[PDB]
Amino acid sequence: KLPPGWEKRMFANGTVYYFNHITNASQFERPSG
Ligand SMILES: *[C@H]1O[C@@H](CO)[C@@H](O)[C@H](O)[C@H]1O
Repeated sequence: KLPPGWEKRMFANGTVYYFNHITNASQFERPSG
């Protein structure tokens, strides 16, 4: 689904984002869109 090292995440308010476990980077929008 996601590009290398990326996975789906979510804030405690119910808002969804993307996070990279290899580099600790994050985006609100889909990585390599
Ligand atoms: C959840 O709410 C968002 C919109 O206010 C943003 O502030 C953040 O992703 C979280 O705090």
